[PDB]
Amino acid sequence: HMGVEEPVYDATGKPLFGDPSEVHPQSTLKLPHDRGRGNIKTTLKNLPRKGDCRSGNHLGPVSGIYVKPGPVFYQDYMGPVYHRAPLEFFSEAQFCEVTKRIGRVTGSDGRLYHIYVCIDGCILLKLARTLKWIRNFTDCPLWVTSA
Ligand SMILES: [Zn+2]
Repeated sequence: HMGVEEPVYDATGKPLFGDPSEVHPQSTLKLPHDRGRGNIKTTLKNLPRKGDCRSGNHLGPVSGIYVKPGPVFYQDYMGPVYHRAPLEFFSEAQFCEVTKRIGRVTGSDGRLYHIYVCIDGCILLKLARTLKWIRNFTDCPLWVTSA
């Protein structure tokens, strides 16, 4: 009843609605992977790195990088998440003075995008033209990376 195109997925990897789709082979998200011991927020500077799921960190368990508009970052998350960027809620972005690249995500079009955080707070995508995440419609984050 959200009436959206792109599904969100539970912590077992099952879509809450619609058909499942696979992640891009070169995305930083590697599935299958466990998640959901807690909802643990973090910051851009301290995003978890590859390998961190083994030991976790001082904030608690780590499953990977999650992001939603705000921007808000998590190192683990329990609720439904996007496995692909929901391009229905993105639009063309204008120039960004300073960016931080945080991963590589599959788009809802099946294509591979670099994902960034702009200094203005916007979440940006670039293929391999820039798009920005303008609508936090479902308030579900995008699972960017498996740690
Ligand atoms: Zn892992």
